[PDB]
Amino acid sequence: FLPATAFIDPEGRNRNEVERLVQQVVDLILAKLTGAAERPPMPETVDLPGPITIPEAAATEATLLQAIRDMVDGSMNPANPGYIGHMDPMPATMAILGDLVAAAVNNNMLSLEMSPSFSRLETLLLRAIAGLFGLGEQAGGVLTSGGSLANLQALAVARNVAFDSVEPGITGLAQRPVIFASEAAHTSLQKAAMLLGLGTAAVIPVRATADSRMDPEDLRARIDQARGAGQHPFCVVATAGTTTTGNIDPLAEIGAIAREHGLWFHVDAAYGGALVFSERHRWRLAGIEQADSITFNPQKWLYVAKTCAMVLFRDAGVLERAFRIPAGFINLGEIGVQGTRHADVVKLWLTLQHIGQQGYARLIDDGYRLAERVVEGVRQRPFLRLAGEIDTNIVCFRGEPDWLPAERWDDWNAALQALLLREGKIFLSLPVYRGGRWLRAVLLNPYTTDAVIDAMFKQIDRFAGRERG
Amino acid sequence: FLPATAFIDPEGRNRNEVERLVQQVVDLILAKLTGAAERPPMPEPGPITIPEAAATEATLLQAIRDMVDGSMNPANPGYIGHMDPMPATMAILGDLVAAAVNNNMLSLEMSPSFSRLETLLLRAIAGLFGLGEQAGGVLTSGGSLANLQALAVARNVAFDSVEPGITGLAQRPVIFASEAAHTSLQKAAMLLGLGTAAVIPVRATADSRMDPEDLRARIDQARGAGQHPFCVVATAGTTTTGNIDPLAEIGAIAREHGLWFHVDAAYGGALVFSERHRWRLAGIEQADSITFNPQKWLYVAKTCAMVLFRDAGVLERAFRIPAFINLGEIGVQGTRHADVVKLWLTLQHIGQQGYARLIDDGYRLAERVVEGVRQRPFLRLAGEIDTNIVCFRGEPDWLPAERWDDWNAALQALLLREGKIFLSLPVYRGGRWLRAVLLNPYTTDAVIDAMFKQIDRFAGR
Ligand SMILES: [Cl-]
Ligand SMILES: [Cl-]
Ligand SMILES: [Cl-]
Repeated sequence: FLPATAFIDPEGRNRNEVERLVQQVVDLILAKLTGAAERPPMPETVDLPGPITIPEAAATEATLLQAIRDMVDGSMNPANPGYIGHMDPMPATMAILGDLVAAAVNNNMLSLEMSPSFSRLETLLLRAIAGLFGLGEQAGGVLTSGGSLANLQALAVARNVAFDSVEPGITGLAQRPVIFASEAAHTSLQKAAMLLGLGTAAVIPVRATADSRMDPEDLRARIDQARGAGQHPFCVVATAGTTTTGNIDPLAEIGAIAREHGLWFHVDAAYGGALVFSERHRWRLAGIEQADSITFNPQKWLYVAKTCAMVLFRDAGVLERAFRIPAGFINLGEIGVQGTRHADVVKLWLTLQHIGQQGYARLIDDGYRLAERVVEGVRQRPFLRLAGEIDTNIVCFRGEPDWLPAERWDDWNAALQALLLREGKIFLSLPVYRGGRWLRAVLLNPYTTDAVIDAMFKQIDRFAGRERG
Repeated sequence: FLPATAFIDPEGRNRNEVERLVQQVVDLILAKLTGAAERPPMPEPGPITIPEAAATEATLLQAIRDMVDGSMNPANPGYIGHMDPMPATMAILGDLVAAAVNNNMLSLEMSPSFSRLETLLLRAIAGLFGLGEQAGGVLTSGGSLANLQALAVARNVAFDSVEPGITGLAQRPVIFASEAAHTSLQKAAMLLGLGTAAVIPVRATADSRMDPEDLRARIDQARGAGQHPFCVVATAGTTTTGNIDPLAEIGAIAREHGLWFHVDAAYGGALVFSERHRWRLAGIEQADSITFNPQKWLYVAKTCAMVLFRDAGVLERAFRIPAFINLGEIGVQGTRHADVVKLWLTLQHIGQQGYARLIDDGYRLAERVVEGVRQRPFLRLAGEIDTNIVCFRGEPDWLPAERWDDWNAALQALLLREGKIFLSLPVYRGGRWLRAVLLNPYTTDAVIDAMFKQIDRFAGR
């Protein structure tokens, strides 16, 4: 037996039933999103669900709607204006609808024939985005399900170019291939190094400054040291928007050092790459136009529903030469880590069009303005300290109250994070950084106002007043 | 500037405007899907500019219309060529729900309902495969990534490579797989630093099933050639012909030689939902890892795929990098779309009874194609069929063999152009073959009978 609405009949025979079911789900979702501020940024404690059994018989539409209601009510809620803790934003309206459209036609990015109206669009759109990064006329890339895959693919190509490893692999080598990255760079570099057969220890950390920016003098020292240890450097990764503090490495200096030493220059701009849409702020990315490859994630600061990420190459032909396996448009499955892929280009393209470059410029500038308000508040309070200068709309800071022993500060900041969430409905993350627990604000929600930040500080001050501070 | 409906205001202030925009898209999609048979199975640009100023809602709706009209259309009952099905209704709705709450499978904190659900659900599915009480796995964006992760683990267990990597080995690590296995194995071998040449092909039979004798043999030969075997991959539903390797025999050989046993059940894994057909997978229960893709024969909108391990702990031991488990720590991806929502809602809506029905109807339709091919001397089967996939071709005796590829290509083009029936045309055994994948639940006997009528008319000219 099959339920009457298990599939949509292509000759209309269950139209009314399908329309009714779809409408109930759409109405539920619209009620939950237009009323998202009625739910806290994080859900009430879970209740530990028990073993799952796959049912024999079809579930009723009533059961399915209750399931959806429960999954929404139990989910994280970045649409709450007090959600200010992670690089996970509320989705653009056209990103929600773009996924509805993509799931409905259910095409496959594996090949042109399986995605005739999406494949060429993706290739053309990513050439246009590469132009915004200034990479030049040979540039292009592919969409990937997440920035970790984009980093994996960039590093795979860097490895394959340096060691000609597509067919014979790298097991024959007598010196260990190594890459350099900031001590503040993302752990997907180590995951990638493991996957690529380099091992996690192949990612050599470079000292970051007090402002969490890679130190070019230490990069030189580490490169010299690796060669002296008989290692084989092949890539430098600069990070444009570090995860914890949102800082941007000095891309032009790092790139110049990579080029002097013949190393592939990869820029992980997962977060900070969005600045290419801001006339006012994109100078921070100066030097990125010379990258050999760039990772960029519209699912972070371009508000595209997860996942949406890409890897761009200054010479797209490199994917043919040093990636694609042995056998004018190239089937995208041949030149990505994935074969079959969801049509993320639909939500990306609809969202880019709906918001426009000028809309992102507004979002980004307002993000900076809110971050600056947080910085101001932190600076004026002796008991709160910044992790360092900020380069994006992210502020990492913590209490260092001089009336408590330093040994107690982690507990203090943890208790503060919990109180802000439980009583203020304001969510900050609490990363481990420099051996301690720090608070972290990521000012992404378009509906977070100055008043939310003011309310945060009022609660922080009241908490700080408890133990005689 | 930002248009008023760019986001949904969480305090309700743009509700009417957002509702109207969403309803326009929903109405368009419903019209195109309930009228999908009005579009053929396959459809009939210059540079792209990212606009400075927001596009109008008119422009956006026209873009959606054009994208849909220009898309491949597996919902047409004549679409019978690929393992790409029309999606289940709840899978479409499940992705609407997933995108709306926009949670992140990277960590429990960022997906507090969805993470535990995924873990528990994949334990239940591992149960259907008979993998035992330590089994578990992760959802992955596609079966290629599932295969990559299984082979990464296999490599890491054999060579202790998480931290030091695999450079400086005296012997080349190698993987055995059928000559008919999926090319994601070669892509994975390349990514893993093993090289595409590390995938050693094993002979397949006339029915495109791995030959165990050839395997046992290849293993002996590789050790003789200084190579270091560490994994055997059996395929349960090969891509071109849909055949299933003899899993029990392949597995016995892998265990005799201490090799990781991976089963790529991307397509044929769905048989665990059929009491009538799951005997075909006998032996899969002993696998160290399984790849399975609900996005194929369980009708879940792409992507939806998983890798299962008989011992889930192996992911902590031989995958997770040095400092409930946050899922990002034990998958190739970090951040991931919440595929579990579409999977769970679809499984609940259709049920195992529903899939048992869909699967046996696929077999019945495939058997009708098989009978049609047997009755015609000019049409030849590739071999026996194991799943609802039939690969066949014209070998007309009144035509020189060097003209058969063109004859089959012309037939495929004609079936599509005049019949609105889509078969794929793979290269197989160095020639062009037709390939039927009988997945659309609305494909009927009448469609198959119509294809054969058209084939006969083509053959009589
Ligand atoms: Cl300070
Ligand atoms: Cl996805
Ligand atoms: Cl035959």
